[PDB]
Amino acid sequence: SHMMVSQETVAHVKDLIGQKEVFVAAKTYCPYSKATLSTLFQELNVPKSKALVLELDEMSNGSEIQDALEEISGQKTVPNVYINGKHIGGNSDLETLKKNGKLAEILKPVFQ
Ligand SMILES: *SC[C@H](NC(=O)CC[C@@H](N)C(=O)O)C(=O)NCC(=O)O
Repeated sequence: SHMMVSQETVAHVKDLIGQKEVFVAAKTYCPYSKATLSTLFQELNVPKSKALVLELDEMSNGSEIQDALEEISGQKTVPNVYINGKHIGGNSDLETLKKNGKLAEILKPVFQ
């Protein structure tokens, strides 16, 4: 579908992003996504209750969600991470924020 992704799907994806503090469009096969999930949930202990992780490969409309996410930011890759309104981007971006110390600042409201 790609750029044919509907307003409705895109609106729905925005709703999903807003549903939990931590949003990750993931792919179980994607190493960077496994890294991101590991970082958020294992290393940084983000409670799963505070996250929505969409395994796009496990979703029948996972492709359309990816397309929606691409419309929303331009990002074509997984993982696609949002935290508290912030489009973090992919794993390498998460990594930069982790090292920056900014990820912790971003996550502060999450643990609260
Ligand atoms: S692993 C799947 C792949 N993801 C990336 O190349 C991520 C980019 C990287 N800098 C990061 O997130 O740190 C990908 O999304 N390939 C295309 C697809 O259709 O999924």
